[PDB]
Amino acid sequence: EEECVRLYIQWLKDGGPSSGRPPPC
Repeated sequence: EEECVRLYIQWLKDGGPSSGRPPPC
């Protein structure tokens, strides 16, 4: 589907910046 964005959005699904996690890309 979405290269890197997939891992990104994987991070977005965790809450994005709200997760506290640092975005994959």
